[PDB]
Amino acid sequence: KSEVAHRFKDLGEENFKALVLIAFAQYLQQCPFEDHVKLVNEVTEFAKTCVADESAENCDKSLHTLFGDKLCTVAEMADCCAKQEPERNECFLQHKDDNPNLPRLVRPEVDVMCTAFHDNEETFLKKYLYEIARRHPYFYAPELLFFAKRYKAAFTECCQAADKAACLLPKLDELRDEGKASSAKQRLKCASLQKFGERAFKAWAVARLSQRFPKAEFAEVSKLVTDLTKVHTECCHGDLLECADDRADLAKYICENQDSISSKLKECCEKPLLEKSHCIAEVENDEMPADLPSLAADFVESKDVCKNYAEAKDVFLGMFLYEYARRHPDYSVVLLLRLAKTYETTLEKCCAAADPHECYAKVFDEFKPLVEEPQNLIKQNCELFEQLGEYKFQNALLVRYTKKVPQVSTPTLVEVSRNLGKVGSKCCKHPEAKRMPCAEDYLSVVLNQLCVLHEKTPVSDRVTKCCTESLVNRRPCFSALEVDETYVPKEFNAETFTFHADICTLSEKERQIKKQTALVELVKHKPKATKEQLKAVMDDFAAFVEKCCKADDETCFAEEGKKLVAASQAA
Repeated sequence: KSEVAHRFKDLGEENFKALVLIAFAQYLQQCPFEDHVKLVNEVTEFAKTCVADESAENCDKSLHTLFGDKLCTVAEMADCCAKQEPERNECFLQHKDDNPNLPRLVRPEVDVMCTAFHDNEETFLKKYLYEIARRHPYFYAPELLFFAKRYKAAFTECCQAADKAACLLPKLDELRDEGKASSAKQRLKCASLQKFGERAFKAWAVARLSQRFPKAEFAEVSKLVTDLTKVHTECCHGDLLECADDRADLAKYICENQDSISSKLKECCEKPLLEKSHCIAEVENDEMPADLPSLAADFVESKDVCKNYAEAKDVFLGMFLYEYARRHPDYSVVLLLRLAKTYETTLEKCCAAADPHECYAKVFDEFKPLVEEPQNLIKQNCELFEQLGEYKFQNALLVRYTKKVPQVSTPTLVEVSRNLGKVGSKCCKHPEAKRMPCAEDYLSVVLNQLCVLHEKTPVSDRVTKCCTESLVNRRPCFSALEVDETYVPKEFNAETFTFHADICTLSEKERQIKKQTALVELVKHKPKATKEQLKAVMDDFAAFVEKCCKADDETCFAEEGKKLVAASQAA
């Protein structure tokens, strides 16, 4: 009875009210901050009355009803507030915005930050939670509590130093970057659950956990996969309190059973709750058992393959995925899922034939092309990266992907391409052993970002097809894309290029993003133009901006921007 009291008791007041604030900010991204804190305070005091006595007036109501009613005390989403709960929650979920119209969170000076922090810490952490949550509505909520903890720790440690800035900005910039990466990674899980169903997330989990925990038995991995699937189903559905409590329970189970799971969890399990779970999720793959047999004896050579595939299909196929992921931490998860489906398709096609042994014995020989396609793509791209560097690699991927899907909005192309280019810096430094899972998992995260960003305002049929056919084939689908010959080139206009004198004082990131934006815009002018044409126009642009930024007068910018458009429409 009184689920709100149950969650209040398990999580404690501070985590409870932070998680309620996160849930409110993710449901209503346009609602201001004082509205939300007031609703959170009311919810928290009501939960206190409920834990005081669980028979009180409205204590047996569901968390969905309680939160929806509080949100509707103030609340486009006013359609949802005109709906009953089972559909109202689902309306709130459907109105989540991956790209909300909120301004850049520009940071003020450091002295004002430290004075606001010391003035009222609690309010200052609440504002941080509120802004992150409303700008990242699928953020993994307990991880967000860990980020807030580090955010406080940074403000506590730096504001008492001699130079407050030289302590503070590095760790804030790290928190900002790691938060963006965490948000994209969790977005992939939520998209997988919501669009491709529970069976696909279970298969992803089986593959990943069998790679990290190769010494565990299959039943152990199956239990962990069940609990993990439940946790992420709850967070991806907005039930953040349940999700946080069940994640803490899963971390507890894993720390109690390290002997049967992994020898690499010793140091993660001695840490406080939040970083204990964070450490478990990021832990290193354990060493695999020394004497593992070939996977042909029971899955290719056995006479019971068709027999067990019929009687125990689900259990047979995850056993295949489990045993094969154990032996291949060098493969990415998506490649392993591709291999499991190929095995399943071959079994369905061959168990209906006259001599099925002769039909499924050659499936491992169907694995070879699927395995060597990503290896060659990673080698070629890493090899281009070593020669070009991150910025040049980004521009090359940007021109390539702009040619592939030239209908996509310019800001989405720039962001995705830059995050694509960060593969080279993050994984190409690994040897061949462990850079394929790194690279191709990171690509699936960045491509999912492209898919959800394009989902809101679809303009390319090619994006929609790749994003909807098959989640595990999404990277090969995009890689196999080539120049859009049907796309009609775009004219330059007066608003196509908007370059003023503020570019001269820009940071290096923002200057790069503006140049990449121009590069996308003029690739859309002629998607056929070769490297040579592009470099010539880009270098004339680089000469333009450098000359106008040192003229004795924005007057240079207008006149030379007009000639730049006139000359670039020729070159």
